[PDB]
Amino acid sequence: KLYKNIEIDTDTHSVYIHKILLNLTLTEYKIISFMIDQPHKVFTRGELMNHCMNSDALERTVDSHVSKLRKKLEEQGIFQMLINVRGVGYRLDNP
Amino acid sequence: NKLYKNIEIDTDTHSVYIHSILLNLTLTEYKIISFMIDQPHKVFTRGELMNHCMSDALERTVDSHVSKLRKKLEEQGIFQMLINVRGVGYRLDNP
Amino acid sequence: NKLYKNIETDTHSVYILLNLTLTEYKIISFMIDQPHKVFTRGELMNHCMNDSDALERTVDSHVSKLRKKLEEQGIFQMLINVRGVGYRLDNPLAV
Amino acid sequence: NKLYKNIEIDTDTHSVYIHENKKILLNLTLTEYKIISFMIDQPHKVFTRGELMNHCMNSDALERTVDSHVSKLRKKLEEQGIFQMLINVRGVGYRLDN
Amino acid sequence: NKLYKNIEIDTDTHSVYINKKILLNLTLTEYKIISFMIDQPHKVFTRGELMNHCMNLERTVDSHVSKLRKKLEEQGIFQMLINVRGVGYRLDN
Amino acid sequence: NKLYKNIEIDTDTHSVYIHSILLNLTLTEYKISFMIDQPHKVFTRGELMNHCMNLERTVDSHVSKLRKKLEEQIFQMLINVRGVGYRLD
DNA sequence: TAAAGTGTGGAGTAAGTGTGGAGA
DNA sequence: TTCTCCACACTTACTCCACACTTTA
DNA sequence: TAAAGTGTGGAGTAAGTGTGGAGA
DNA sequence: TTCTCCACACTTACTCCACACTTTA
Repeated sequence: KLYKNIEIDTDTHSVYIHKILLNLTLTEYKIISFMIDQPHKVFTRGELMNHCMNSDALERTVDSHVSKLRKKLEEQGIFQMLINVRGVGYRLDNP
Repeated sequence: NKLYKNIEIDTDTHSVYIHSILLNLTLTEYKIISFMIDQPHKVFTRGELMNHCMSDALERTVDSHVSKLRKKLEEQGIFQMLINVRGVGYRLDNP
Repeated sequence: NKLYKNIETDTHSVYILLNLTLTEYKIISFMIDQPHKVFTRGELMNHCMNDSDALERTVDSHVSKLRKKLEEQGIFQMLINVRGVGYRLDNPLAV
Repeated sequence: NKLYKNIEIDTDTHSVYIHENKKILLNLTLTEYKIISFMIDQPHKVFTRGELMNHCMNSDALERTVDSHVSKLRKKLEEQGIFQMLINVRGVGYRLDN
Repeated sequence: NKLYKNIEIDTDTHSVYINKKILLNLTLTEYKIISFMIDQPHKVFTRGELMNHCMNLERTVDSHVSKLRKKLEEQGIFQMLINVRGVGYRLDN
Repeated sequence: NKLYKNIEIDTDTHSVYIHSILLNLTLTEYKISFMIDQPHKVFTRGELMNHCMNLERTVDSHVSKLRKKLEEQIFQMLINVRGVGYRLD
């Protein structure tokens, strides 16, 4: 499963940058693997929470998981991914 | 589009299908199955199911909604779904 | 001309010709695009009414008045309410 | 995707495009997105300021503030060569193209 | 430190930068193209010149230029890498 | 690529391989790359801290967690030298 | 055996229907 | 006026809880 | 000419980011 | 512990309103 220099091997559970392997947490893996299906879609915090976490936690906690993932992407020279869409949620890539 | 192992949920029509047939689900029952199919293997607590799929009523009332859904699944030949995880809550499917 | 199961655009006619109000015409013409979709009251209000600031219950009354007109031409079980969500033009089959 | 006369709104991405023969993406604010997405349902309908406020702002603010949101949206439409949209209907409110 | 109209190429680091100051993820071929053409921005380079200078049938040349162009457009830089029909390409009019 | 007795480190990809498998190392854990230069040398906790970790038990814990990842596959590799530090051997 | 979960069944009440009527 | 909207009571059926049976450590 | 609408600009404030740290 | 979540301050940019100009009957 591939999108613009980000490869996810689902079996078993590795995410590569074009190949550098990332050290992702389980939550972080779920986020990137969920959003890469529809890269340009805006996912709400509620959707990311239900699909990638665990509560039942705060919506701000979603933001922090996305931040931590983003930092890991930037340290492999991938910037302008995980863009926030103010008041709605997040998007993997904008057209 | 939501699909998982012979259970299809069309979110636009509010329909849930079994492959082999449309189920007559209540709104609460629809929310439960649509919530849990996001993370099939995850154990959801009664508190999570209550806040997402139902008042701050009793936790036992969650059990009854899950039971009624389970029965409807079993009458379409689906038995190994909605497993209770003792003292925590419920899981859609074991890994 | 939009056709769906015994219910038949430039003329503003719905067919045997029905005497529909403008609101009523908009409702039936809006919902026939996606017959089996559940439309919320908010969607019907924004698309088919004046006073988007009106009550959601007023949507129900427009649908009722349309339904009555459909039933007097021998069309029953059509504008089905989906409790807590909204309305649907027709239920899907269990096939 | 909501379409009306050279204005496309993709609701999943939250994107609004202008179409000759390429799609230009607009940089709308959330309020601005709600306005255009609300009014495109009934293009020819006159929406009052009260309707736009309740549906697109989320405030108890002044009605003149609605005008400013519509203005800012209009300017963004005009810079993509779209002039005949967002017509004011004096004393009532606003309408998408006549 | 080659500069031209909002495009900076640092030749020592092999970095190209584009509202400060976004680094582009260019391939080696792509780097050579942009670094070659920025010397004479307005010059029309032939496909033969770009091939000999930047690429170590014709659709492949065009494809390298396309992929570079897309990377420029995602940083809000459009109407760069203009094709001159039957000859080749130009960085800017 | 840095090689030593069935442990390969590719420095360009930041990957560490076991011969027989890619390891899922943290950045701190990757910084195995320091000790493989002088496999038999005893590195102090102070040296490992300054070079790899951008009280004393915390250094030990990083080394332990690396060791466990080696053992899940390679045993007897990150030998502790009591009170002083660690050796790859 | 306690501890916890399942499942049928019914009372209350949430939610929707539709007649009627006031305002433009 | 008609049509749109709202009001008021009618009407429907789902949600919740009860009580007993069954399963699990 | 009144009346109403447009549009630039600025003050306050939502909303998002990311470091840091407590709990399992 | 690590990871998950939450808190706090930093930072960004959108909303709202003001004030004057412009447009319409």
